Amino acid sequence: VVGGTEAQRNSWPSQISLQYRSGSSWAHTCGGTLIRQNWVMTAAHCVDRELTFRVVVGEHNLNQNNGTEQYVGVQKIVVHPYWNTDDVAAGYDIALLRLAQSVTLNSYVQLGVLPRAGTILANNSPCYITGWGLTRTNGQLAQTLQQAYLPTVDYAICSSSSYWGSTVKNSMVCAGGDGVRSGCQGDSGGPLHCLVNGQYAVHGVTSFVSRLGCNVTRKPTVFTRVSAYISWINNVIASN
Ligand SMILES: [Ca+2]
Repeated sequence: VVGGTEAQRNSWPSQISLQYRSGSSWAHTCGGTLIRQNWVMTAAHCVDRELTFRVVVGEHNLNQNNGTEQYVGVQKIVVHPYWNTDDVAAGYDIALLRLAQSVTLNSYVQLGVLPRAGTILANNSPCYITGWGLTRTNGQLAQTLQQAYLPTVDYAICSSSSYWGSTVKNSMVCAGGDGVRSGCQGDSGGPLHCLVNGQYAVHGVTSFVSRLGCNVTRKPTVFTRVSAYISWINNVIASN
């Protein structure tokens, strides 16, 4: 997250760290949202590589023991069947991970609230992106979980020529674009939390930013629109 602030430890308990095995250790690669005790929602592009993945829940600082983490292997990966790694702009950037064990819920580990199917947010709706992704274009991952206030940019504006044009689809949510605050590499797969009727819900799965940079004016961060995939998500959980 570029232009973020450090999240409080218990603000975003559905946020997870998706990590891959790297030598004798583990490296953070993506975020995700815990949606069942044994299921994580993340981005399809996070799991294109043939890596060994684990999920960490109750994480805050990637570089220090927080006394709250639970570590669990990934048992099954279900990518949306229309996902094409060659074409992120087509959409379908979503995947569900079945965890090898069910995690224990507490103040640091909670299920993410998902929006009702079909829900679209008004332009300029209040949301936060969260993640341990780069803190500057071509920078380095955060140590502590970061949040940035990224108001939505509706489809009509986001898909206009000076924003993302045809690259953005109605199956996506755009947010931010102020040139200061944004997602960045390593935030992929994580939540966009938006406040609706008093409750934060996870409206986005972080998908892409401009090839030109993370915080680029009129290139808001783009997310898979969770409310477009409720039936798909339910169908996967019910059949697995
Ligand atoms: Ca930690």
